[PDB]
Amino acid sequence: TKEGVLYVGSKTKEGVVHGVATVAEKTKEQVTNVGGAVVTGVTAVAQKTVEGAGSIAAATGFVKK
Amino acid sequence: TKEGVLYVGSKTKEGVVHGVATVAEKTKEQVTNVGGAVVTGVTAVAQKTVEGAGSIAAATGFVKK
Amino acid sequence: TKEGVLYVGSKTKEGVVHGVATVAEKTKEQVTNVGGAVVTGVTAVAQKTVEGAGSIAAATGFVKK
Amino acid sequence: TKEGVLYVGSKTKEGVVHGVATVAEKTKEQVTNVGGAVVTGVTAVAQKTVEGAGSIAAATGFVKK
Amino acid sequence: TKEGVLYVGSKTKEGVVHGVATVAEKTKEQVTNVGGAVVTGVTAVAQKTVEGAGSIAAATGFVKK
Amino acid sequence: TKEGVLYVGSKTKEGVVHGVATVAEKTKEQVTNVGGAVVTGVTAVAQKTVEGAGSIAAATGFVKK
Amino acid sequence: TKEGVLYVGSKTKEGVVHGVATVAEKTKEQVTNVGGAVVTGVTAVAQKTVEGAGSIAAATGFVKK
Amino acid sequence: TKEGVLYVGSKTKEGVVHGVATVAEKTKEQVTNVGGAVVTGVTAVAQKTVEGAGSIAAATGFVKK
Amino acid sequence: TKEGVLYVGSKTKEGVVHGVATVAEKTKEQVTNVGGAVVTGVTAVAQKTVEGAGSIAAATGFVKK
Amino acid sequence: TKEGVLYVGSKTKEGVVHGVATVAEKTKEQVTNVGGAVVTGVTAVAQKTVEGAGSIAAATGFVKK
Repeated sequence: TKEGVLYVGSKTKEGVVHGVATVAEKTKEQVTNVGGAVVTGVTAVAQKTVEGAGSIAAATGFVKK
Repeated sequence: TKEGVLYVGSKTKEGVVHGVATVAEKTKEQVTNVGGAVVTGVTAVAQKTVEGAGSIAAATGFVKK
Repeated sequence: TKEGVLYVGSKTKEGVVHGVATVAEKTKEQVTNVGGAVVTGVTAVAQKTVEGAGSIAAATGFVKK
Repeated sequence: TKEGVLYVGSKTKEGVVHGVATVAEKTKEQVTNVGGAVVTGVTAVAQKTVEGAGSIAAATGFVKK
Repeated sequence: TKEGVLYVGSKTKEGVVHGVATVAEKTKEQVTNVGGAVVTGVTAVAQKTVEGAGSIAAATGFVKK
Repeated sequence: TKEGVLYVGSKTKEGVVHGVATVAEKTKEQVTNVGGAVVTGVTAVAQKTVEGAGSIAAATGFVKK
Repeated sequence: TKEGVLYVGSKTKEGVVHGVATVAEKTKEQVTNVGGAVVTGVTAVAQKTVEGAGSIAAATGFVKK
Repeated sequence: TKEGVLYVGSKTKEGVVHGVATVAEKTKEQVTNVGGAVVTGVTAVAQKTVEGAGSIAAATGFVKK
Repeated sequence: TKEGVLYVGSKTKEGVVHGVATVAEKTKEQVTNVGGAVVTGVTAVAQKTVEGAGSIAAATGFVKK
Repeated sequence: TKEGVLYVGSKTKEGVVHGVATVAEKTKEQVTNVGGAVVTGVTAVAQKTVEGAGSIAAATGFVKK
């Protein structure tokens, strides 16, 4: 009934990858928030599947009071 | 009934990738918020599928009071 | 009934990619908010599918009081 | 019934890409808000499909009181 | 009924990858929060499947009061 | 017989100074040539004295054949 | 007979100084040549004295054939 | 007969100094040449004195053939 | 007959100093050449005195053939 | 007959100093050449005196053929 194919094929000679960098000097509040996965690579694949009537996905930095 | 194909093919000699960079000096509140995945690569693929009548996806930086 | 193909083919000799950069000096509130995925690459593909009668997608920076 | 094809083919010798940059000095409130995905690449593809009678998509910077 | 294939093939000569880096000097509160997995490799794949009517996924930096 | 006074007094709260910057992309011949000193500062003073009947000072970018 | 005074007095709260920067991509010949001293500081002073009948000072980028 | 005084007095709360930076990617010939001293400091002083009838000072980047 | 005074007095709370940085990727010939001293410090002083009729000071990057 | 005084006085709470850094990846010929002393310190002083009719000082990166 439901079918799916994902095909990734890659060739490279040289690859340099810098993923997620968070840097702070003298700061008070700094937030990095990722609701999914973090994937970093010469070849990078992220696949997510959710099956269900009432799926809730929520992602927020910060809540005060 | 439902079919789907995704095919990614790539070749490169040189690749340099800088993904997500968040930098702050002397700041009070700084927020980086990603509701999906973060994917960074010489070849990068991100796939998300949601099946359901009442899917909620919510992403907000910050809430005060 | 429903069929779909996405085909991406790429070749490059040299690639330099800078994805998402957020920088702040002496600031009070700075927000970067992405409701989907963030994908950055020499080849980059982001695919999202939602199936359901009442799908809500909401993305806002910040809410006060 | 519903069929769809997306085909992307690209060749380049040199590519330099700067994606999304948000910079602030001495500012109070600065917001960058993206309701979809952010995709930045030598080849970049973003595809989104929503199937359902009451799909809501909402994107606003900030709400006060 | 439901079938799915993910195929990733890669060849490279040289790869250098820097994954997630969080750096802070003299800062008060700094948060790095990932709701999914963190996967970093010359070839990197992250796959997550959720089956069930009421799946809740929540990811937030910090909550005060 | 010969007397001389130089007096420099300075007060500032904030200072940012970028001195001498030379940048080149894909260029063949680029020259930056300074016959005196290079002095760059929040307070910067350069004093030169030459005493003698036949003083020669010469400054030229480049000579070919 | 000959008397000389140089007096430098300075007070600052914050100072950031970038002195001499030379940058080149894919260039063939780039030259930075300073005949005096290079002095870069929050307070910077450069003083040179030459006493003598035949003082020669010469500064040139490059000479070919 | 000949008298000379140099007096430097400084107070600062914060100082950040970047002196001499030379950067090159894929370049053939790049030269940084300083005939005097290089001095870089929160307080920086460079003093040079030459006494003599035939003082020669010469500073050139490069000579070919 | 000849008298000379150099007086340097300094006070600071915080100081960060980056002196001489030379960086190269894939370059063929890169030269950094300093004819004087290199002095880098929160307080930095360089003094040179030469006494003599025929003082020669010569500083050049490179000579070919 | 000839008198000379150098007085340096310094007080600091915090100091961080990076002196001379030379970095190279995949480069062929890279040269760092200092004709004087290299002095790096929270307080740094370099003094050189030469007395004599025929003083020669020569500083060059490299000579070919």
